[PDB]
Amino acid sequence: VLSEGEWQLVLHVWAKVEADVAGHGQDILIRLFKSHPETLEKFDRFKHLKTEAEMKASEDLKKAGVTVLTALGAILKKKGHHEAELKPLAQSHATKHKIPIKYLEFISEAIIHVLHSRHPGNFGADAQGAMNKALELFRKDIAAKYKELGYQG
Repeated sequence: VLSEGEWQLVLHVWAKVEADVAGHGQDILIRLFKSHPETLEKFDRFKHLKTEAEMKASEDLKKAGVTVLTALGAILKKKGHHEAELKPLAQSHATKHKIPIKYLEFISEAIIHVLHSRHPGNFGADAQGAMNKALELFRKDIAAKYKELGYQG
């Protein structure tokens, strides 16, 4: 369970993300697909992308990044009261997309890496700890839903 102070560290960095969600999404997805290339195999619309330059040039990838970060942002703004938002996401990621918890860990890593790089003003140690706790909560709750849905994750 996060504190309000922890939530405020999360939401204060998120506010900067929201200056340019699309740009942050490109950096985060490039980081994920570079660090864990296997994750790209899950995407029929993206698995062909060969290089960072191709990724940066993909209007579809840019749109996807906006989608992902906006969904995550809506979850974070619930400050842990995100049962409603997690239902459809868990169901789709468990049943249609088949996304293991390990891969959710990988994108969490990618998010933290990019925020640390772009936002040293709002992403010191305490803020990073807060964001790691928020993302751990997200993954813990998703994994519990996966189990309910019949997916081991």
